[PDB]
Amino acid sequence: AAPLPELLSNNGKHALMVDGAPYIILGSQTNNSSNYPDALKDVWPSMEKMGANTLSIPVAWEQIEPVEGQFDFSFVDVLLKEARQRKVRLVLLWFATWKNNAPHYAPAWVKLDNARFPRVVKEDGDTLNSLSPLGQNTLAADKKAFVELMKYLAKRDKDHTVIMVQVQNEVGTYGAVRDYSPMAQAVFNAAVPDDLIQKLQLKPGTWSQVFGRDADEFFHAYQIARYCDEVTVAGKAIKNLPMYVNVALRNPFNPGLPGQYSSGGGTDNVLHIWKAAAPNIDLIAPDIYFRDYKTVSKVLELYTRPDNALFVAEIGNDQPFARYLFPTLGKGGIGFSPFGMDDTDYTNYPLGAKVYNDETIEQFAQVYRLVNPMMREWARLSYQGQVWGVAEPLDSTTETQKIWNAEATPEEKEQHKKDRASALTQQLDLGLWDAEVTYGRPMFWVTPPEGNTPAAGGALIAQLDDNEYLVTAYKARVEFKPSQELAGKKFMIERVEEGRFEKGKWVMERVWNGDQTDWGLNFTDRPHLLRVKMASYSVQ
Ligand SMILES: CCCCCCCCN[C@@H]1C=C(CO)[C@H](O)[C@H](O)[C@H]1O
Ligand code: NA
Ligand code: NA
Ligand code: NA
Ligand code: NA
Repeated sequence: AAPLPELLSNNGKHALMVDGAPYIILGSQTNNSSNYPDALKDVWPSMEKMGANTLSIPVAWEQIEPVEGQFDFSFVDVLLKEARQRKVRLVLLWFATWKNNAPHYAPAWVKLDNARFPRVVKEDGDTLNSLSPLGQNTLAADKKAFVELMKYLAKRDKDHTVIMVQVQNEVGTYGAVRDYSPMAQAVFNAAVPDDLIQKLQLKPGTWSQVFGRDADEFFHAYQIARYCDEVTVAGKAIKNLPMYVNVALRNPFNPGLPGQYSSGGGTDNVLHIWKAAAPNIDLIAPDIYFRDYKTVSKVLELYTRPDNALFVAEIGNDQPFARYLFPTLGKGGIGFSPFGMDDTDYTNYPLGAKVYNDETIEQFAQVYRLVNPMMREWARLSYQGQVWGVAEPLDSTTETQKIWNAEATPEEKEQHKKDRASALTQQLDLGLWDAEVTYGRPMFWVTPPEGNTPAAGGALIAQLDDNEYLVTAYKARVEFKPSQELAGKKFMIERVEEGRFEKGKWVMERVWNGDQTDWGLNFTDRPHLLRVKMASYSVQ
């Protein structure tokens, strides 16, 4: 009976609707070789420990169509049944024409037949192991198999255990900007399509005439976007699930050249091409492995747009990455999915954690525990209302940084401490009230913040009414104050309640008061959900 999942976009805000209401993916993604029945026993325990509500896991073209026309959905059958037993949802990752630029997950009868299914050809005439998006047989074959997967879900997944499908994995090309095959050159050395000229409001011409120095890259992005949109449309005609693409990000400050980064993917410079070329693709999701706050923050800014719901489709599984949940949700993100959350004997350090163990999982579990108890209420407030979210904005002190700290004078030291306390103090404008969020200080008195070791804190705030906020935070202090001068009036906290939602209704457990509200609202590693009511009052 259940309504299809759907991505809603209204008033520049977004919701992923699941079972007729907004939903947050508190996700985990498997390692790349866990897409088989025998591997699932090494996936579920981690998902339970993490408290994730949705599993991202590959479905590979090589596994469903190992011999052309001979489909095998045995893996999908087991996965659906085992996910349902655990009352979790699924995001299937279609690994097909591209997985990290390459056709490794395409069947042997595809990836070993270059004449039928041709590769990118560099300007110098050398071939790269990246399938050309101008290969018409490759598009037809990928589309046919994707359709068979969507028919399987149409017939066998009536309650939508699968809520979303990723189409390909990190498309593009390493080692060239585009295809320079004779086939590609005939399409490049030709008019830009009318649709793209109309949607970007440009003057007609050839790719080189219209886009100049960007022609090669924008050509590759356009042709890959068109390919992915055709696969998406074909699959949606069977079952209209949300579908998205995930991006091998370029560094947003210092990207280098296309082909150094994965050329033609949804990088920040070609989001306009992708949105014009692929209007059937619901969102373009960043895959985040930059560890440093400023770069991560910049990625979250670039990918959150009126035309783009924010979904952190991948993030590293090392400790520093967990706190990015908070800004992701504060931007109205629909989900967050740390990569490599299984015990299949693999670690992707230097991208992720050096060691996979219960402590690795616990860093994410601890932040998920703040959101799970309010997931549906948060998702509704994010979409229909005003939310905020912050993370601790200094990264952990370096080996290098401690050396520079050790060699500093006592004036340079006390100055560094004032500077760190300032950087670890964030202001949020909540309308009539502001919050100040600080990191790494006692739960009593006003010693300045010194940060957590390692960096780890954050906060979420949702506005319930002009003077009332839902607040939860982690290894941080949150303090409220008036946003504007009060002309003679004083202010206080009126009431802080800790509680929970039962059947969508607020249940109070206790009132925070006294020491618990005199020095801000102090959070450790334990979950507390608060409703904070502020008041200004006359003394005249
Ligand atoms: C900050 C430097 C990051 C360089 C990484 C760029 C490519 C990331 N690709 C993703 C990351 C992993 C995690 O191991 C897997 O290969 C995923 O399948 C891939 O989508
Ligand atoms: Na949202
Ligand atoms: Na204000
Ligand atoms: Na203000
Ligand atoms: Na509680």
